[PDB]
Amino acid sequence: MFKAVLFDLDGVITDTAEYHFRAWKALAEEIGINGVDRQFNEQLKGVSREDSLQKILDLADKKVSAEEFKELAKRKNDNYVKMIQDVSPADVYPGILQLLKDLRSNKIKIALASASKNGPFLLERMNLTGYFDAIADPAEVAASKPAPDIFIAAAHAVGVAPSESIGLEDSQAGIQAIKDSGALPIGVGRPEDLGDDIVIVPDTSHYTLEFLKEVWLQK
Ligand SMILES: [Mg+2]
Repeated sequence: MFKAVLFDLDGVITDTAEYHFRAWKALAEEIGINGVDRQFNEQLKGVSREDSLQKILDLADKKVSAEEFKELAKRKNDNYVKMIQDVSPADVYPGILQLLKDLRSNKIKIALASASKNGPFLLERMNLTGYFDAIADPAEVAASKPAPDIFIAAAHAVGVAPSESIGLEDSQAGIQAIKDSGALPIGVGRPEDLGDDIVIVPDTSHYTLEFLKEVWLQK
């Protein structure tokens, strides 16, 4: 049987995407650039703060100083950090709390493998800290998803090999990272997005200890 479950945060435990979008739209409004809508925002997911700001500046072909660029990026993040002050246990996705309770009682390690620089803060605010045996520090990983580094780090931090672990993710990049770590991915979402070759559930209410055990045995 598997020995650990490696969780991403956004799209698995809770939603951070909505707050990122609001922080970028607020910032875009302040400097008078139109076109930062949820459709545009798809081009911001999975990219660096700097690269996302550059994409928003390209909308208006706006140039800034290196100093102003750094300030705008910082403002966006300060805005983001203010908005996530609202996060509570009410924002934990369906099934996730009960899953973490069952894993813990069954002595299965729990690690976060998130690029969130606020993962620890966000787990405290949702009252989940007590379930996690490790959080992989994204500032200490050389390469982002779809590179496996952060899933490897999360597994090593709880004393297992990725080969002994299940990884939970909703993103193409995330599923590819889990697969290349040697962990077994279980996707949440749509086969059209995440591939036909892995087990996928429509939503997190299906991520149960019993379902995870069935998947591991079946391959
Ligand atoms: Mg995700």
